Amino acid sequence: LVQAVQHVVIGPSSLIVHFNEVIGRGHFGCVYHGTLLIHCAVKSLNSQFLTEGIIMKDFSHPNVLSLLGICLSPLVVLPYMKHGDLRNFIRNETHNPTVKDLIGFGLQVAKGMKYLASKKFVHRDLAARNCMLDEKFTVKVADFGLARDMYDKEYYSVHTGAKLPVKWMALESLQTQKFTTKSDVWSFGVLLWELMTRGAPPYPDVNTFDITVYLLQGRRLLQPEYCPDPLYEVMLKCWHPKAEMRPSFSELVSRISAIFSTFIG
Ligand SMILES: CCN(CC)CCCOC(=O)Nc1cccc(CN2N=C(c3ccc(OC)c(OC)c3)CSC2=O)c1
Repeated sequence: LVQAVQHVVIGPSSLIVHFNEVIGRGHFGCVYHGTLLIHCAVKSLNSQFLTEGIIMKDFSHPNVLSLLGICLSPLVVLPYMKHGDLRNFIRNETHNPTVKDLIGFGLQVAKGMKYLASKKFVHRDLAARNCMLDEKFTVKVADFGLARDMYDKEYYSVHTGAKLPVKWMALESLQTQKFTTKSDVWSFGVLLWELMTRGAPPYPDVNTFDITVYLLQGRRLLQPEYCPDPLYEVMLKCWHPKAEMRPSFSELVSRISAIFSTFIG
């Protein structure tokens, strides 16, 4: 059996978990502050989940959340992310990110997704709520592999039994329930829109499963007030009806780099 957990196991003598310090919550379990013998986040789980998520051990990229290990109700040990999720970060009105900052965040997400696409890995739930910020404000694509969960149940709906983030899903995934790198690209465009609105909910006048017909009618998210025309063009390409006509993440990194660079920090 693929218990490659073996290589990833943190012995019981190497992890102190602080169960009184809940720093997060998912459908599968809580996240606790821990001490790895460094600071860390420790996600509780409550076979197929582990085997399908354990690939993340091989991943290392600055804009992708890494795995520190598994301790054994097994515990997934992840890097501490001081500034929480990206969506809450930008909704905090005590801080005013610049437009350059916000595009910067999307550029970092694009870089993380470029890496994951180059490893032939499909995220399936890319969204601002699922990216995390560390102490240096580096954005990490998260909520995948052993970190995979629903961290905000408002935005997931059932339909097979799966809980689907319908307002981030590509048109073909809404029809077929199948995901691909190119459906991640669709989601990426929605995340960009989230960034430019500082975390407004998409399609707020559309009841969850009325989204499919809305998109079939030839309709899309409207251009945010602070979103520059070239970036809205990127968003619209990301939501092309034909998957293969959507840009690659490599093209997105390049084009968003250019747009980012035209702004004053
Ligand atoms: C008191 C809360 N934080 C300050 C703002 C403490 C900072 C330290 O906490 C961590 O390091 N957490 C940590 C690290 C690695 C992975 C994960 C799991 N996960 N968490 C997600 C998440 C986290 C907080 C949220 O909102 C509260 C939220 O909302 C929709 C979603 C989605 S993406 C992901 O993979 C969590």
